[PDB]
Amino acid sequence: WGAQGHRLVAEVADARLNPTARAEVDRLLATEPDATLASIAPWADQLRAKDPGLGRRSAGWHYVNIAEDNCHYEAPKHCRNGNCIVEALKAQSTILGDRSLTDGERLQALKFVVHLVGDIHQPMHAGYAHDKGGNDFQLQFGNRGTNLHSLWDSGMLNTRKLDDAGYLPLLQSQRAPKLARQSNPQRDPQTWAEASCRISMQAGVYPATRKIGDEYTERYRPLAEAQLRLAGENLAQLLNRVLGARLE
Ligand SMILES: Nc1ccn([C@@H]2O[C@H](COP(=O)(O)O)[C@@H](O)[C@H]2O)c(=O)n1
Ligand SMILES: [Zn+2]
Ligand SMILES: [Zn+2]
Ligand SMILES: [Zn+2]
Repeated sequence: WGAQGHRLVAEVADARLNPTARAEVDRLLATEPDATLASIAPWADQLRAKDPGLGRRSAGWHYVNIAEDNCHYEAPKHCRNGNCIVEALKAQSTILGDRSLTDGERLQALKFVVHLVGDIHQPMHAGYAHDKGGNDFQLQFGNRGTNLHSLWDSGMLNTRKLDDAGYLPLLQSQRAPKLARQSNPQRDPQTWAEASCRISMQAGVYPATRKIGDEYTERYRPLAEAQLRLAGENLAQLLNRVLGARLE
């Protein structure tokens, strides 16, 4: 997603935190003055843009292109050295849950987990290697050029012309999505990447015309918005599992 989609995922999640996970999240955020779950949600994209070390190393962690394999993820094929969103989200979830680590180390893992639960729910982040997740699929949206990747990251969301205070209660108003009964931090990333890939392959998501506008927005903006709400509920369930339990 763009920066607003990332913040909205975090905002949906923050409201659903159990008291134990909320206390631990606030403890980690407090190590970075005035940080919130929303303000850190875009951080991994600015790290990618600005840090020639970890930023360059982590660029692959934002996606996994599995549509040419009909949305059947296989790590040795799509992800050999672990540089894809499925393996990165698994590892950063393990690091976040590691109570032996410093609050600074665990905040860094929280920043990756908040971002990548957002990205793994963006259909074009699990799409075709051929066109780099739609980045190479140029199209005209209204009287402006864009690409299919950007259209899903932010183009359709921007048509609401809402700041987060306007957009968040619209996402919260939707019918509740059906979640898995429990978070499995090691298995759910693959399930989520596959589900996002199946949306990228749905009839009409790749349009049959170079020029699109209101009809595309009317059909697919609700799907993008359903995916933000789903991402937020899935992020809260993950944080509630990873940070929410200690007894026994
Ligand atoms: N042409 C582009 C495309 C994306 N971007 C950045 O990448 C972000 C999206 O990253 P993800 O695809 O990982 O979500 C945008 O919010 C923006 O900051 C950019 O800065 N210039
Ligand atoms: Zn994103
Ligand atoms: Zn993107
Ligand atoms: Zn990203």
